[PDB]
Amino acid sequence: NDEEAVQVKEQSILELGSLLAKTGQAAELGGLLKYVRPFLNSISKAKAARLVRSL
Repeated sequence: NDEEAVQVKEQSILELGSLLAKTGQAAELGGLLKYVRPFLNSISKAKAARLVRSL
């Protein structure tokens, strides 16, 4: 289903955020929270807000 697709895409967000934090990207990772803006509306505000606190 789409919930598992959002789960693996969100761990691709933790994944890509991890490799961009390891490669030391600042404007890309700072713009990534702007890039995930419509995707946070596809899920609840708890995982969205917790994810914003994560990144």
